[PDB]
Amino acid sequence: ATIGRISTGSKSLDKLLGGGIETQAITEVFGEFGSGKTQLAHTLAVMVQLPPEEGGLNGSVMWIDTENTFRPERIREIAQNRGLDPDEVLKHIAYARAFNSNHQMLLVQQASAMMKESRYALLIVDSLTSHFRSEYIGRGALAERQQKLAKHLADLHRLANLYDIAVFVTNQVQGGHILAHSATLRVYLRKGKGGKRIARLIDAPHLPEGEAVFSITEKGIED
Repeated sequence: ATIGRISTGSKSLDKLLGGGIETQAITEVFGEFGSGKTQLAHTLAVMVQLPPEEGGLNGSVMWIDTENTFRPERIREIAQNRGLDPDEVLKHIAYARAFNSNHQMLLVQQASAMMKESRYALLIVDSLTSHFRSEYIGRGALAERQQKLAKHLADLHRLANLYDIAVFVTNQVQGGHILAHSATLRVYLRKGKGGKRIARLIDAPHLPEGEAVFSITEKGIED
C-alpha cells in the first residue's frame, strides 16, 4: 500500500484502488449480502491499527452500524491472525448503533469531539442506505430521501477532510442508488467460488477500469 493510505489486506485489491483506501475521501462498496463488503469493513478496522510499514496508520476506528453488521468475534480472529492483541484492537473500535437515518446523521456530526483526544483514521458506515430506503417510501418521498443522503455524504466528506480520516461505507445496487453529485469512489463486489470475491472499478475519475480477485480467510481478506 502507498503512503498515507490504508491497505485492504489484499495486494491485488490495493493495486486496483491506486494503493489502498484514502483518507479525506469516501470509498463506497456495493454488493449483495455474501459479496465480501462487510468482511472488507472488518479487515480495514484491523489494518488501520497497524503501523505505516505494515499498511496502516496507527489509527482508531468509529463503526456506525445500521443493521447488526459488526462482529467483534471476527475482529478478534483477524487481529490474532495478523499478530495483534485482539483486546487492544477492539478497544480502539468505537461502536455505535444508528437506530434511524436522523440518528445516523447526528452520529457523524458529533464524531469529531472524540477525535481531538485519540487519533482516529477510519469511519465505517455499514450500511450507508438501509435506513434511508426503509423510511422514505415511494415517489412522494424520493426527492427528500436523495437530498438527505447527499447531505449525509457531504457531512462525511467534511469530517474526512478535517480529521484526515478514511470513510468506508457499504451499499447495494438499487436507479435508486445513483446520486446526481458523485461524492465517492465506487467499488462493486460480487461473490465467486472457493472463498473468492471479485471487485470491479468502472467509473473512477482518476483510476482506470479494473478488476481484482481476493479471498475471505482467517486474516480477513487477502489475495
